[PDB]
Amino acid sequence: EIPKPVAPAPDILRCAYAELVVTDLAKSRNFYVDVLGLHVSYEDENQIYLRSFEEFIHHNLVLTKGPVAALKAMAFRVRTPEDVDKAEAYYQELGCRTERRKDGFVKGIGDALRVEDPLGFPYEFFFETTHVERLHMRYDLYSAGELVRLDHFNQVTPDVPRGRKYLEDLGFRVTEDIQDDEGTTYAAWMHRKGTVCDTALTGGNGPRLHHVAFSTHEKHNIIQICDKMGALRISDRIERGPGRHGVSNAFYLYILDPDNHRIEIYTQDYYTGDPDNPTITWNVHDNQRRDWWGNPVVPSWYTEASKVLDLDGNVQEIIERTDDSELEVTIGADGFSFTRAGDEDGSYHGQASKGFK
Amino acid sequence: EIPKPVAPAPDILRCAYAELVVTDLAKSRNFYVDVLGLHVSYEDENQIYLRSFEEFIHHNLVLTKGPVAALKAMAFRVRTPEDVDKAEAYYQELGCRTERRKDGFVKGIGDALRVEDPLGFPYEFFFETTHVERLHMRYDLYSAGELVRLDHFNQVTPDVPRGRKYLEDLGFRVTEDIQDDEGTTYAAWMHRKGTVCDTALTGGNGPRLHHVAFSTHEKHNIIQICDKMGALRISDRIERGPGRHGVSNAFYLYILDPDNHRIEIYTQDYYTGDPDNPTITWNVHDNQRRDWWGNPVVPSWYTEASKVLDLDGNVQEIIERTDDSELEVTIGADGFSFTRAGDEDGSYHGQASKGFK
Amino acid sequence: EIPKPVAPAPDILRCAYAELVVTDLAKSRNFYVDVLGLHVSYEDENQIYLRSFEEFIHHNLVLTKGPVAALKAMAFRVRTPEDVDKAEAYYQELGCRTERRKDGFVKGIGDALRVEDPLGFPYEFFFETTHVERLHMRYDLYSAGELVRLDHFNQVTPDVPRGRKYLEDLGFRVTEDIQDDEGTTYAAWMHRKGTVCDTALTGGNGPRLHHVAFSTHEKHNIIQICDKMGALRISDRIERGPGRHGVSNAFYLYILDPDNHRIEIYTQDYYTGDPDNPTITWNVHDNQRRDWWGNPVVPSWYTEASKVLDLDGNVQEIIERTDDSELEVTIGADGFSFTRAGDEDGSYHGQASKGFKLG
Amino acid sequence: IPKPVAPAPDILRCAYAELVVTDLAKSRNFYVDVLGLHVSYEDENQIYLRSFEEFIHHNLVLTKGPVAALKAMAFRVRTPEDVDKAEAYYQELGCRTERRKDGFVKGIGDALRVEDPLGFPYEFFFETTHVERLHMRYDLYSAGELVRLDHFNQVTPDVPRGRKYLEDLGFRVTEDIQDDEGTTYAAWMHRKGTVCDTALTGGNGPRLHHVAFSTHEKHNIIQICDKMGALRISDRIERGPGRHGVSNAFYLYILDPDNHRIEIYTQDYYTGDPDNPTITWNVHDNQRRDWWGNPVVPSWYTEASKVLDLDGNVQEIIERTDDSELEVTIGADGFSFTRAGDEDGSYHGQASKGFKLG
Ligand SMILES: O=C(O)Cc1ccc(O)c(O)c1
Ligand SMILES: O=C(O)Cc1ccc(O)c(O)c1
Ligand SMILES: [Ca+2]
Ligand SMILES: [Cl-]
Ligand SMILES: [Cl-]
Ligand SMILES: [Fe+2]
Ligand SMILES: [Fe+2]
Ligand SMILES: [Fe+2]
Ligand SMILES: [Fe+2]
Repeated sequence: EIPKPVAPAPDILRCAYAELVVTDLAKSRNFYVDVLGLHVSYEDENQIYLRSFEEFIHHNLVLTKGPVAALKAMAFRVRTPEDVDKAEAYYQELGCRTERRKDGFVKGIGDALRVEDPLGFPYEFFFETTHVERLHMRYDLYSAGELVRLDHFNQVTPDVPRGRKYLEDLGFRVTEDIQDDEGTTYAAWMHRKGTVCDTALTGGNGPRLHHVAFSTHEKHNIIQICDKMGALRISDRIERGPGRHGVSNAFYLYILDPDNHRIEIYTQDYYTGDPDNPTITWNVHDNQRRDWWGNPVVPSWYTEASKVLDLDGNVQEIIERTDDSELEVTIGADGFSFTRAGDEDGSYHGQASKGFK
Repeated sequence: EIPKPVAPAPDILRCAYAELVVTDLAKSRNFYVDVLGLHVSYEDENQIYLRSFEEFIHHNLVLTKGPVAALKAMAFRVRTPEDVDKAEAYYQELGCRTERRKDGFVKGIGDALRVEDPLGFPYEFFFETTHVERLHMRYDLYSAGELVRLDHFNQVTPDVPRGRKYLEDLGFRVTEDIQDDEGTTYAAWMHRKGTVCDTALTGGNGPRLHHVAFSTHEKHNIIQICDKMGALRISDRIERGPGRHGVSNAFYLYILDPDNHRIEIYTQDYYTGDPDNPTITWNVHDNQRRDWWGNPVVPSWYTEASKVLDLDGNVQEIIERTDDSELEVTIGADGFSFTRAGDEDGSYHGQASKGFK
Repeated sequence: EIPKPVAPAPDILRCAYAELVVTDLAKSRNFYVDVLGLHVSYEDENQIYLRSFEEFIHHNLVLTKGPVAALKAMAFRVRTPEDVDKAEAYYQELGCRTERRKDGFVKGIGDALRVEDPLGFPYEFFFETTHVERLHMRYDLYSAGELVRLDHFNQVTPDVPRGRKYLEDLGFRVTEDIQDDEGTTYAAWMHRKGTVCDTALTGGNGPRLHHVAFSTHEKHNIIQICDKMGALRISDRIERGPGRHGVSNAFYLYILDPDNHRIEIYTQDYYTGDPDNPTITWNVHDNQRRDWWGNPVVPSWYTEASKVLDLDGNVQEIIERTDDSELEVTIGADGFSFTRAGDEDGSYHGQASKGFKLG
Repeated sequence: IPKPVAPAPDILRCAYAELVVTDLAKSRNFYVDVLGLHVSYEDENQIYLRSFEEFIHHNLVLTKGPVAALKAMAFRVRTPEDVDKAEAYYQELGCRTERRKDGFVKGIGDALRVEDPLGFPYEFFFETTHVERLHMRYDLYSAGELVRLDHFNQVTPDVPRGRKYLEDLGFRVTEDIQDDEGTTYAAWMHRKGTVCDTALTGGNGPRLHHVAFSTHEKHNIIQICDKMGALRISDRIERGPGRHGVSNAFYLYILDPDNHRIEIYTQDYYTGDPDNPTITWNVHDNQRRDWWGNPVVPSWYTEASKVLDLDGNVQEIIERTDDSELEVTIGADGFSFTRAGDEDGSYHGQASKGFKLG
């Protein structure tokens, strides 16, 4: 297990941006700008910097051209400039590789620390960022599918309890999780900013980035994204949804960018800011835990996720999960799920719900 | 081929109500009233008469207790009392069995003609009906899932072209249809009231009733029905959806009542009332034709449908479709669908879209 | 009273388009295209042809440059080419001036009849029109405020019963109206296509055009139009709303184009297509009849409306209403309105609701 | 008001209000039958109500009494120890305090009430009885469902004096309304990372302007209006619905049976970063309150609820001497603009959209 440092944890505000390596910058621009409507904060021949409708920091997404599509950094904003120093001491005590750039790794971020964290993920911590025009009332720019905030990340990692404890020490609080009666944990959601999560852990082979999630105002905004993808005849890039989540209670959609990076669109989870916020544990065999309406979870959702890079820009080696697989125990040949616990009517054995194998 | 009568067709206004035979009147009441929120016009120990939020005629749905769950009548309102005379002469010329009752078959309907039509379906034609309180501004009653109108019926019949010609002679105009490149028709939608349909034909073994559809005002009302069914832990009665249709462009959901009668919830199709309204023909292998977002159509949607009765109340014998099956050609072991015509990428061979078999 | 002709009425399908004369074509284009998002079917230096998201006929709105802003024609589509002949015979029997153009008055319309109707309004009847790409599934184009259909017209005329009878003979059925207990009709709504209206009559000096109405899919689309107008710092062009109507039960908004032509945005009225559809009569003093939430009706809504042209292109002379004024009897100095019939509590005497008086 | 040496309590959020109501049954009809709030406890004396997503015992306590008024506006603090900190903080300010180890109302434990420097009855507590969180109970969900308590708004005569005091208590200003000659008319300030938890409106005070509840979506607010029309109580819709300038939220103001003002609110923005950009509006900007330029009804500026001291007696009102927002915008000498510097779309001596004061 990952020891708790004696050094104080940095005070993390929220998830702030991701840097994604993409192979074809123009095709990625098409997707994030022309399809999804994100707002350009800066661009050149090598990178595109993008933000959501309500953001005032420089960006929520950096697309960087490179040879291998991968997550390069998932960045958290910290409360004060001194929290970057705290982050550096903390990860140094953990024995992690760190790199400090006083003028930042990407445009519009100042003093920043990147680390290869104990789960193999490239985290950035920063305070300083260039403020830009907050577009929250620019209804002359507002899209029918407008993405309004960056909401969270979701990470694939083999040992969820191990990661959970490490994130708890860093000040994240678990809001919801998925377990079975045998005591296996399959997934956990944890927050700093007072929503259901800022990052989440999904059990599986890792380190891999499962998705980045953006918010909309209303459910019809998410519908419109689907409708637009149909009109553009790219409905094959709709992976899963739209649906209502069990965990989080949010309305959701998962789509795939040109490099198969998964993006979640999300709205209307609940407030978690009180320190005794009640934690919700779902049973892995509950067929309403993921999609509340009982729609089946496509296998690619469980098996596919993005590579992540180390600080040299090389792909991180993957460690295979040895705990039980959520896919296998729910929709695989020996799996099952229920609608009502203890009722064989509305239960599914060795296949998924709604009549699919 | 069904001949065109010399006798003038009745002027049909719209689909008006269905009479469904149900086996447990209390369990059906719980579904239609407590779950779905339909409004009771009249009830006793044998029947429940239900209407939608904006209706002023007596009812849109009659639940009749009986031994075998089935459609007993699908009723269309005609423009004048004299149109019921026209209907009787028309169907008599077609050689169809008819029955006229000057004081109605069900409460709140006056002079009414029931027929066993050329496709084996029990049609009713009526003008006279008891007006009731139109609840369209009763927002003190309005449900988060409120059903606002009856929109259409959908019939399973083995020979779609044969049925289409008959309905056209009767004054219905085809709005959309599904065909392939080998001369087969799989489905057609046709209207009187200036929406995408009043009734529709689905290719399959029949006569059977595929579904009855009710409208909501907005898409979030359909999402609420799903959310409520999750909370009631009856998500296993959500068959398909929610989604955006290709055909009709409506937002939709299909659910199953306690006798497996299929109900569609529907909103926001388009105006068809101009006589040169452009017809839209989809290819049966186009994976956006049914669900615009490419979500797979569950096999039960193709295979399951309700019995229909003759005028003596006996189940109509089912005649097998010999034309190609939409299920088989799209999602069966030798099926095919595409996202983009001519593009191998995003096509599906011998399985359904989005990872499922 | 206007006689019922012996000649059969044309079979009218629906309101189809309006031709509005505008003074500055580029400013008008900015409003209808850049602000409101209507789709351009054709344009040149003299005219802009616009359609809604779900339309397949050539256009729903023609903007024509000219010296005096006005309604030039309100056009109804008829069921068959033969109905254009029927319309011509019908209006000739009424003694009205008519003009027939075999190849249309505006682009994308074929054989068309324009008439100076008995209320002084320029009506067009046509069947033939150039079909265009129906954009109803073009969600790549869909705006957060998208206008999806043309819904109706609303006309200001001094004598509502006179107009009502004439339109009923033409086959429109009244769906709702506003009357008082002393025999006065203040407004009526009437349809062909099975919505609350295709045209409507509002009591006042006329002929003038009160508004043209377009639909949206959902209420949030109307909210977005307001939000966008705020962002563009043209909220002064929001005249009234948004609200819920009593009459029609639709969610609504009224805005003003650059020549002060009034546009209604509208959604979620109810089905009226049955021939015995119940007619709803509201009392003029009911403060929920126009805005269901009781918000006050701005005086300009009652006083301001667009000029209309005759067939020569000259403005029609205005005839003064002599019947009682809706403005005066509800929000004027001797006006009255109620929230609950017979309850003094929530009534308004000599002023508007919600703490306001006439400016 | 000086900054104490004693540390401020760590305040999480607004948590509940206790309103005194004169007829408990009529108030129940409004809050439960009209608005759909959920009952956590009730008897002949009190009704305890919560929103759809709440897990603490209540967001609103309706207490029967002779004079309708705010009795307490309560904030939840982060730890039990923060209640001790609140007590020492307000004692150093010289304010009257009362501590009850077992609470003032049911479902709250150790609690401190104070008559604060602006005359308002604040409560601070940590301990509360958890209840069933109804957030997925879509079998109960109303077309107008109130999902959270969002904020309070207080009327006080000197906004800068109040603002400085709340800043010392850890609230951060998000937005405000000023004029060019240095008068402040209103300020909004937060702890939980929304546009506010409490807010100050310039006017005679102390009075409680409103309590605000959230919905999920804008159509839920529309439904509340529609329902009030159907119930033929549209006269209790005071103002709206609208889009706010300040906050950018969709809104509605309605009046309960004792004229307590309730706001329904949705879709403001995230303010939790410590350098969150502040926004200051000019008082003459006709889009600052209603973004669409709809007129602000005069009662919104003039009417607000009494507040009580710790003995249950009404607090004396102190008159505002700074300029009045009503007078400078919609009064006979008032003005507002749509575009700064433009006479077109400006209003002089009356409100927008063709109305003057009734
Ligand atoms: O539907 C699921 O898989 C559960 C779930 C809940 C919240 C999320 O953000 C997420 O990505 C996944
Ligand atoms: O419209 C207004 O008056 C400005 C405003 C903004 C946010 C609030 O919560 C509020 O109560 C008032
Ligand atoms: Ca009278
Ligand atoms: Cl379908
Ligand atoms: Cl009106
Ligand atoms: Fe997620
Ligand atoms: Fe259907
Ligand atoms: Fe209108
Ligand atoms: Fe407020």
